[PDB]
Amino acid sequence: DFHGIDIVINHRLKTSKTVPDLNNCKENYEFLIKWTDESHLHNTWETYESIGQVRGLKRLDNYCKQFIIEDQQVRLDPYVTAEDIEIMDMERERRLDEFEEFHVPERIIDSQRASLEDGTSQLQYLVKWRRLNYDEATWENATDIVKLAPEQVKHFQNRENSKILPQYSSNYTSQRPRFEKLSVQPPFIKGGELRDFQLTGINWMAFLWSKGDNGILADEMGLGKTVQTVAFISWLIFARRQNGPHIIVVPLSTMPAWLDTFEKWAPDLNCICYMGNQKSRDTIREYEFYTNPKTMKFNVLLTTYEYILKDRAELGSIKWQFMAVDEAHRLKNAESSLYESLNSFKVANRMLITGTPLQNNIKELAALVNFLMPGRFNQDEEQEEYIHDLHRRIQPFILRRLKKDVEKSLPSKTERILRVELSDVQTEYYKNILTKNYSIMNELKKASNHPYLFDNAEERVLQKFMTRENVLRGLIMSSGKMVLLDQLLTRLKKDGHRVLIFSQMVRMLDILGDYLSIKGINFQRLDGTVPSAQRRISIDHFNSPDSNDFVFLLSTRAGGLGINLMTADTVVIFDSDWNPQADLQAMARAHRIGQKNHVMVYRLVSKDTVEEEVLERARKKMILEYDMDSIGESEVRALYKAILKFGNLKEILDELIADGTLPVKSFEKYGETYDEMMEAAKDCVHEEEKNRKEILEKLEKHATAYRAKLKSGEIKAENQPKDNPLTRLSLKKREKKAVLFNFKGVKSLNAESLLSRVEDLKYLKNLINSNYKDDPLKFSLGNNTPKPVQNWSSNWTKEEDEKLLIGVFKYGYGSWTQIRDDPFLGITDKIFLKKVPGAIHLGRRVDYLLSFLRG
DNA sequence: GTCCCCCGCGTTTTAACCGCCAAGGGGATTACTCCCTAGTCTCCAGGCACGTGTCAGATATATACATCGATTAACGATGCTGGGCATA
DNA sequence: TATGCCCAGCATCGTTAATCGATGTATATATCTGACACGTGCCTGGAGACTAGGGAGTAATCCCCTTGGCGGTTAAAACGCGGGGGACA
Ligand SMILES: Nc1ncnc2c1ncn2[C@@H]1O[C@H](COP(=O)(O)OP(=O)(O)O)[C@@H](O)[C@H]1O
Ligand code: BEF
Repeated sequence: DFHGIDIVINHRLKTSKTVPDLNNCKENYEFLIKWTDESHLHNTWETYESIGQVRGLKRLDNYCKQFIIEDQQVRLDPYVTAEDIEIMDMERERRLDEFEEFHVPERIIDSQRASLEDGTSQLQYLVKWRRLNYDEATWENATDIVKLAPEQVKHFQNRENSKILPQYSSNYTSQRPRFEKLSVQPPFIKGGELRDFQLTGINWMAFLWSKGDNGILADEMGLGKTVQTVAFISWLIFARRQNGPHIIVVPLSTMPAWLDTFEKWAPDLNCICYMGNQKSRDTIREYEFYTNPKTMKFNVLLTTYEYILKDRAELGSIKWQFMAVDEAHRLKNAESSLYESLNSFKVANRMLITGTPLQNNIKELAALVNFLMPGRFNQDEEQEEYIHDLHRRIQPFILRRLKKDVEKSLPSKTERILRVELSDVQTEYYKNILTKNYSIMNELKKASNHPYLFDNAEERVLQKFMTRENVLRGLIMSSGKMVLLDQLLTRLKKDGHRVLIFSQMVRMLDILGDYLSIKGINFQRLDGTVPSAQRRISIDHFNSPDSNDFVFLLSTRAGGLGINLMTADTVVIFDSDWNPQADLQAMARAHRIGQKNHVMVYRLVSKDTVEEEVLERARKKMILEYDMDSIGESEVRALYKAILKFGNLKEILDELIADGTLPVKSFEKYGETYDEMMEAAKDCVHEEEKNRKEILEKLEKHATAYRAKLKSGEIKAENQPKDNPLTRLSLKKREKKAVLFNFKGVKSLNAESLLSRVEDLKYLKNLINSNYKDDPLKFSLGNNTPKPVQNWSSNWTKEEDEKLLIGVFKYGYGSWTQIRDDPFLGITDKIFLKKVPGAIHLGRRVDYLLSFLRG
């Protein structure tokens, strides 16, 4: 709640030497300081004497110290070169790129109208910013959000209008509907077009979904397995009416990719994922349900694997029906916490999208069999029968679509091995370790390709004297993979290719980080240490067509974790990571469909070592490649309110039923009840006129009979008789009754408001649609000025009359709960419940505006 | 910085120590026999692992009843305000 | 023509009644997990039964060791006095 210093944004000078001290930073430089408990849009250039003693001051002292050292490294040092200027100056634009992303929103979480100190109540939005966790979500008023990013406000209103709550979802658990194998594509792909095997896979998932069974999508990496999942979920929600919540577990590295693809292909569905640790959990819990002792405002989310094990009570207390997972190789063993954790969620159908090798161990395939079908089910001689029965037994429940059907638009594939010999350092480090001197088992396998893995190893090679070229010279010649890697790297640099290096050891990545940095090679690492905010900037920087990073380092599990590289084509592997097909899936992050200049792969096989035996063992595990017509009282009243709000409901009834008011009935019954209500209304008005005119005639006869006795002189003039036909006739002219009729128990139903409501709403639909159909925010009236206000505590002009009809045109009459919360009108502090703007007091004003426009 | 409880030291008072002799309880040795143990067999039922089963608590869950919160349609009485009718 | 007089006209205030929805409270039912008792099956580590032998019981004798009593010197414990130096605040 305190207004202290959070972080530092930018820095410059305030008043327009060898080393500026802190005093020069006080009386000579101003710094852009970001305050805590506040958005990044309130950054002010402050120093020390302008704010005084405030909470938090050491951060700016350390930042100013790094700025002093930076100034000592820009032009106040005789040892600086040329690349150091581009690096130190590159950090400036780097921090600017990491700070400008906090000013643009990305999502509006909630929208609660809070009161101020002057008594007014303004609607503030829970703004979510870009490249930031769910924390630090500040409330911003609706007076400047619509003036900066209207797409987030319009989409935020679209999430509330498109009511896809689970209470509207169908319940085909007792009987599945008739399924039809489609061939075309549904009009929901707004991103791009699809081929044939995508729609075939969708027809397979929906083909098996109608039978109450689950399958495994085992296609090739790159055939659009993510798009088929989003299209299958969207088609299942909007087709089979399955708007219920669907949990899709996605790793944290691929979560932003699935968010961008999900919003790019299906923008009509929200994608509120689950990230953070503590406060973000409170954000997801406060956004999950309402503060009451069951308001489902979500459906599709993304949960990381660790977030499942960390939070089992929050996710386990919610019902689910569909489960999707990318890279489902984590379920290799049936004795893990994730395997028993996913089986605890009461779901209905599952779907496994992965390509794990189900041939090296039977517990993997069997684990994937009993994972979705609990109950279903060695020697080399009986293996032909075991796979002869299990093969065709599992074929109807698996998709095996090879890449041979998509090679018509893909470049050729090739791979060349390279048996690299050892050197003298690898000989002494390969023989002298298992003797006497040390200076257990896996350390030899790790040191079978690079000696620099301990401590007493760099000073042993350096037999002379700080130098720089001698260290790198003694570093490249220590192993053959460095000399051959530098020669092949130079050969690829003579033409122009994007080369990748996949390594298992995390220390070798740092060794390459110290070797490639001296040679002037711009690159960026990617392992399991940096957070998503950094690796996402690195990958988004590598995907640029003008990127100068021709080398991009990865890892094994982190390298083949997810996402993809489109501009990469060359994949260099130091050694096999002790896993079959791990190299195929590792090259799958670069060798993809978007690549056009082919793919060249070099495997640095260590000759006469220990990795060739592991490679042979990996080849051994690779050769195996085998009531509807019933309308109750609440339906008559709710339908009557639907007529009072929307009028004619024979054209947008599908939108007036899915809102949650009208139950699931037949449209013909709504049409018949509507025709009977309107017909009985018109007939009741006609009878009301035929009888009312007769009553008026009787009051004219009795009134004349009273006047005949009044003009004679039989009535005293001292007291005027109030009980005469004249008074009851005058009160009959100003009668306080309406055309009422009881329809099927429901009493107090007016017929004039229905006809006049259809006329007013019809004149509004034809008036707005007959002039501005695709731009309702540009409708005008001209010179038609109605009567002024009657003592109102707010300014009201013609613009309020023009924008006031927009809310009635969109939401309808009587829906003042959405008009006061609409930021596209400007009447935020002009609609209340003591006060002048009332509910019916303004509605009758709208009726006066419509009656004024009709005349 | 103060006060009084220990050490050092001379003399007064008790009992430890050494020498001698006595007497008998109790420990040390021995011989014989007889109960109690290790050793050896057979047997299982005691015990170990595990599937199967209804009952403590705990968690909702469809259904019904009672009590408001708040909203909207309806009714009693106008207040200037607008649109026309008899007089300066 | 301007100024008081007749006839509507919506919004001002207040009050009644029907309705959707939230809150509180039962009430019999369908899961959830955690079992402790039983029967399933099997091992044999105990029980059961018998033998054989040598330890330990006891009894009968021995003689060493422990307790006792006594009296003479001769050091030791006991006492006090006095004042210094360590405890304690
Ligand atoms: N239907 C499609 N049409 C065109 N391109 C597609 C389609 N589906 C996927 N892609 C391409 O595939 C890339 C995404 O890869 P993706 O299939 O999501 O990886 P994964 O193997 O994790 O599913 C995108 O860059 C996109 O260009
Ligand atoms: F093969 Be995908 F990129 F997971």
